[PDB]
Amino acid sequence: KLNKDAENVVKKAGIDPNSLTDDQIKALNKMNFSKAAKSGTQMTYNDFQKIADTLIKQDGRYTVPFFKASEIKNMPAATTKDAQTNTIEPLDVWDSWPVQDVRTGQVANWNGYQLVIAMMGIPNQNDNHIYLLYNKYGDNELSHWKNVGPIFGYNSTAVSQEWSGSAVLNSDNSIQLFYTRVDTSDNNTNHQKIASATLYLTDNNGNVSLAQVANDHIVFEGDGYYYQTYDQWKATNKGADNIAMRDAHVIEDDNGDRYLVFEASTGLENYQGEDQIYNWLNYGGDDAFNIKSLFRILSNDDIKSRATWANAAIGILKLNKDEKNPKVAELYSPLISAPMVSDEIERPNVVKLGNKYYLFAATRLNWGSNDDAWMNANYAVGDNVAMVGYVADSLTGSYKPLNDSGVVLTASVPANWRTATYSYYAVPVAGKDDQVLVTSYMTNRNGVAGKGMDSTWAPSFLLQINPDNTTTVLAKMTNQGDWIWDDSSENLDMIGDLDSAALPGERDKPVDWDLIG
Ligand SMILES: [Ca+2]
Ligand SMILES: [Ca+2]
Repeated sequence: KLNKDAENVVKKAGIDPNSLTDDQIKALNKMNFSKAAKSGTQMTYNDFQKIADTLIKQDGRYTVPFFKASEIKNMPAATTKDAQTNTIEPLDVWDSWPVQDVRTGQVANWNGYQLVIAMMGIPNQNDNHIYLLYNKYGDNELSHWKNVGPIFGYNSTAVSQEWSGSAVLNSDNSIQLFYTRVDTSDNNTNHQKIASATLYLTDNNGNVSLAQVANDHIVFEGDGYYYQTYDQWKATNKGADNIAMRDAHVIEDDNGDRYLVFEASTGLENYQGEDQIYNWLNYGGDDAFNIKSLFRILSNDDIKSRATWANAAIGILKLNKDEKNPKVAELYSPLISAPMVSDEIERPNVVKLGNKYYLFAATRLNWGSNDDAWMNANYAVGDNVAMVGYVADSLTGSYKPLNDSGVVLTASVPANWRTATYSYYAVPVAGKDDQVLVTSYMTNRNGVAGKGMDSTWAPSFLLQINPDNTTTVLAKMTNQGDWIWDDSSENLDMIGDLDSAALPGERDKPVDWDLIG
């Protein structure tokens, strides 16, 4: 019974219409062929599959370098007084970020120190809080970092948590923190809100202290049109829907306006639903690919369900001119969205290079709808993580994918190894308009790599940005927890190969499918 638009694409695909089932015909007849972008540039079903295939090929342009496992240590500053138990413990440290210049993104020099903010917590506990660390500016030793303690103090609980964001210097050399306030009092849901506070520090004989936290307030927690609200999520969640309102990255443009680029899901502008399975725009391949993808999605309940709930977004908003008490001045449509394709894209980050804006983000591909693609990544590598990336001619402008699909970095070792990494976060490099330093955390949380193997700071490595919108991983590598690249920072001892990327025993260890599935 095909209608004529469907007829059209079946023929172009080289498909014999007489081979189609009633259900296949009915599905193709529902297909909406509109070409209008409703929610920014999309990671299409085809882009995602291409990202996965690239990860599977283990292409040298994009793979995370191998790290020499034997060199890897827990960060000494991650042994510290815990925010919740008030007792000194060895903590997992994961998502971390330096205090940056709000304009250039460079690691800031604060009175001769570098400053970092980090999520830490006790392995295997629900313990999500942020801590302030310092080292001498340009110092290259993991072990020279010191932990000031939890920004929001001791006697904390799981009822009110802090998740990731960003941080910059204010005019008076106070720090403006952007973070995620999480309230779990409504039946332990992770009700996430973008929050901000001003930090006042003191410097005394090589000792940095947190003197005061001021102006702590909620900036934004979603509107309902551009970005999903908690109430919206709660109204329809029977357990298949993610909730995301986090990882706010602050950045100031040439004209002096501050923006937040952040992780969320779309709202009613272009909302999740079964209807997204029937939006042609979302597929992004040729006719054969799109149709094959439609039929695959409808024939597997897990893929159909995931596609029905997928609507990750990278959002943007403009702030007012009050440095110390930022409030939303304007909301916009997402820079990127992934309706039908993924329900999690994290740590969005913008780096200004030359006259361009590069938008990066990390994602676990097993948050995607295409089970085949991410399962195959799991079989190839033992993990499914990636950094993706896009470029625009202006901060709010239209972002276009790098390396065709958006792929930039792909997982290279199993999620349960010591040298596994996640939360790729690129930092500019002084004097270079075509390189960023890629930082990440190493060793997945909660002891999945073994007793005493805490999440720690990875060795960092350079990534080259080419003028034709491609990227190239470079073999240049630092010590663990280096935020600042210079000639002095390279350490060849950290470089691994497939063999030395594993500690003894680790090659022969089963996968942890609870973690990567
Ligand atoms: Ca969703
Ligand atoms: Ca360095």
